[PDB]
Amino acid sequence: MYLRITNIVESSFFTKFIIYLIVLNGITMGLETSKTFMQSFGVYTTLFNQIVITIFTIEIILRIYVHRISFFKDPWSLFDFFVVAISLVPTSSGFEILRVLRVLRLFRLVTAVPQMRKIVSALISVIPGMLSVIALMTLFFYIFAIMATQLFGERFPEWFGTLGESFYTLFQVMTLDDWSNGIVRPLMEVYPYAWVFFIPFIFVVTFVMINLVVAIIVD
Amino acid sequence: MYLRITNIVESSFFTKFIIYLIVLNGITMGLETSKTFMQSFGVYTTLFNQIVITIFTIEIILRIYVHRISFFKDPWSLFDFFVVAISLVPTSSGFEILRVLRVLRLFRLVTAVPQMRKIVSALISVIPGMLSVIALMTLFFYIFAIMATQLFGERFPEWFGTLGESFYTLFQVMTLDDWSNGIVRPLMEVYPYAWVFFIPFIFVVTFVMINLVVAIIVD
Amino acid sequence: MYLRITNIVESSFFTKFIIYLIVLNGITMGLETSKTFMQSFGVYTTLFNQIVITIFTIEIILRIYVHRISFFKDPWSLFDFFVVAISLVPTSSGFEILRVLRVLRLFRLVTAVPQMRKIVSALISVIPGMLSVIALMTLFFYIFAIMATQLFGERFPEWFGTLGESFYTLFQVMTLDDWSNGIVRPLMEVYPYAWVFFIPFIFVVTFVMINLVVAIIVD
Amino acid sequence: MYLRITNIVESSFFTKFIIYLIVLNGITMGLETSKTFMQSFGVYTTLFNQIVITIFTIEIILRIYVHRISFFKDPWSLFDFFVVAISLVPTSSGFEILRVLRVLRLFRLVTAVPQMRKIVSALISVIPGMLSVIALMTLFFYIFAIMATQLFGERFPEWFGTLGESFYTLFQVMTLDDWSNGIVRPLMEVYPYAWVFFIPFIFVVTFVMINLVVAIIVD
Ligand SMILES: CCOC(=O)C1=C(COCCN(C)C)NC(C)=C(C(=O)OC)[C@H]1c1ccccc1Br
Ligand SMILES: [Ca+2]
Ligand SMILES: [Ca+2]
Repeated sequence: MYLRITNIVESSFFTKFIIYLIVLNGITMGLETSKTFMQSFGVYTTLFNQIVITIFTIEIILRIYVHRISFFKDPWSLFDFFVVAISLVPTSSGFEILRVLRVLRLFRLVTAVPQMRKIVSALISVIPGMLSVIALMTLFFYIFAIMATQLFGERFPEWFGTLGESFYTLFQVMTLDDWSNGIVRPLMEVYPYAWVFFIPFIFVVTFVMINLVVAIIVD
Repeated sequence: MYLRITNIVESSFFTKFIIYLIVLNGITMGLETSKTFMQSFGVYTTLFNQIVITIFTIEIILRIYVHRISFFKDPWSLFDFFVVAISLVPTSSGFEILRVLRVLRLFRLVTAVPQMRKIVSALISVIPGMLSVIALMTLFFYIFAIMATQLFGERFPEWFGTLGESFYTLFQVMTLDDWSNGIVRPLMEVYPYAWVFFIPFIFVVTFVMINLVVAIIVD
Repeated sequence: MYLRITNIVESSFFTKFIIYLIVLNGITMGLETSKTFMQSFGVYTTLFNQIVITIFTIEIILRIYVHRISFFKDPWSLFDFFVVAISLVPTSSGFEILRVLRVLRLFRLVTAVPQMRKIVSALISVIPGMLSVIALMTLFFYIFAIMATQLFGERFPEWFGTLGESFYTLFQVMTLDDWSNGIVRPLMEVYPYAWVFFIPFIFVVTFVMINLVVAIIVD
Repeated sequence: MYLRITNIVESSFFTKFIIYLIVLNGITMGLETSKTFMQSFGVYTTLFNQIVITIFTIEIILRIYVHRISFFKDPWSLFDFFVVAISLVPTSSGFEILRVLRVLRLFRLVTAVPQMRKIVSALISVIPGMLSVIALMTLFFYIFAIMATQLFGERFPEWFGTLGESFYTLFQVMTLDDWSNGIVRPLMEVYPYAWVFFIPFIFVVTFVMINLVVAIIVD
């Protein structure tokens, strides 16, 4: 009798059972940071991990039985699938980072609690309207990063030797973080006019962000 | 004597006298900071402090007789109690710290001047809307602080050794405080891809902030 | 005698004469910056400044014969008065800083050109709305300067050694300037809990400002 | 007959064709940034460029036939002209700052795509309303830059030795970047009241900026 399992997943106790579970693995993962805790009580913490990872895998499968193909247009579930799946690749071999990846699963507190999903809606939703302004700027970064690599990358490789470096550096300058005493004044000992580059650049990059914040605000 | 006391506390001179005294204690507390000045007046001051702390103690008692239970449903009045109270623990016995905490009674000039109560009130009133966006931020901070301890706490313990440290650093980075030349460039000498953590983090953190302001303005 | 002079001061020639003299002086003052120029043309422009100072003085006297009381209840005319008067104080010997206040006379470009006054006035108009907030800030900064000088002033005399210094260092923290790697991290080497003064202070100091601006928008 | 060419220029293939060319050269110019790529494909890109600068040149000529005297009244076309003109001067052997200036041609992506031109058009559009404020700021900066040179250039020539420098530092202090520990605290070692120049300065420049944004928002 299909509808019988299908009704369990939708219950208020199931989700909250899961919500109460994630909060537990999350607090677990916190204590997992304490080096003292991890070998004074480490086995319980390894155990909770396999249980919860199994239980969550069960929970996702049930919702798959229930939702069938309509599960794969729920971003939240797609997220849940990929985030639980992540926590399931075997540690042995491969990437130790995937082992760190597991904690992303703590974002399920977001996935399972309606206000957070609703908070994100305010967050995600101004983004599509910005992609155009994000397009102009990105282009600018791409153009200026290039000019910065050719003008300063020979003598200042750490900062500008490569395209990526001009980007990472320019972002920094864009965040305005220790940009003068830290990047331009040194440049200017070798290339006295480097300010004719950065000062306009900062302007454009500063100006755009400001007006971008404005168009967001009126709405 | 109920009405007789009631007419005292409510007079325009008692509060003005008490307010005047606050302005007086505040002038002395500033004065107390000079170690020269202390030698000449140290005792001289020491008593004005104990006089003012008593006069105020009288005040709190008088105001309580009039209101009984209605005194302790006034958030502004509770604060006055708690602020004068902790100034009652003796100059030792627990921590020389309480001795520094007592300066909080100058927040009484706020307490006693109505124009200020509205500004503070206007200020406090923005907060409840934020508590949803605030909570969400705390989760992201909690998740990333964990990944950060595991990723960077071994080679860079000052910055990421513990959740606390991972937190503190992240807050700093959140403030974009010397974040670039000062933290992420050093991380990258060891973990070249560390920019994949902070650059996305900085994005989320500055973005959510915008909308925290956006939602404030619009609402 | 009245109108003929009166027919002078409201005339487009008079003000414009005074305007072109500001701009010329604004240009002459740039030249005075180079030791090189001053070396071989210094006596040339030391005199030009003098004519203009006289001309501005004649100008202030005239507007007074014409206006009298009306003159000294006009803020833009009062500034001019004061910004001309200060420029009347002797350069070479005795007091040296007033010699530097002279270039303040380039602010006469603001008073004499109508689009500037309106923008300055629009700008000033914002101020009354925020004075309650501003008073609050100074009480708040003060309260904190006291706690700071006594908490940290001993091991970090430079940063908190004096009431005035703690105001200063705290003001820096509000600009978020090099605040963490630069101040709090160091403070924490000795006083691990110093983040309990500065992280809340930061949140609050950030909070109020944001609201002051939001207050401007709403106003 | 002149009519026959005119129908080619105006086609939907044409403008789309040029855009597509821009994106190739834009991808291609990222490739000129890698010396590695240059030891294999450099010969392809040194000429792929040259025919693009040829094709764009042919195209600019064409658009001049079709639009006549009205072409040099089109802001976007005028740019195309100059940004293409720059790209034609061969290789080295003059001022080779110009070889990198070639990349400004990737901004034709902006001129030729209508959403980008709007944002940009929208963005520039805020400028005319700022020009009164920019004028004021620059008069403020220029004034404070003069003063800094007379007060601080002797002992701190790197920073205030000359007007330009004084300008630069003041710009830096305005972006609030490592201003205290980086500039003013060192100043104060020799000239103790420098905080009185810089903190009011810091306020004003901060005051205007906040207030201009509010003006953007309401209008
Ligand atoms: C939210 C969890 O973060 C923490 O554990 C910390 C608290 C408790 O969290 C409070 C978070 N909030 C007040 C900022 N005090 C704050 C303030 C820290 C921090 O770096 O946050 C900016 C760290 C910390 C904890 C234990 C021992 C040392 C440290 Br150092
Ligand atoms: Ca810095
Ligand atoms: Ca900084």
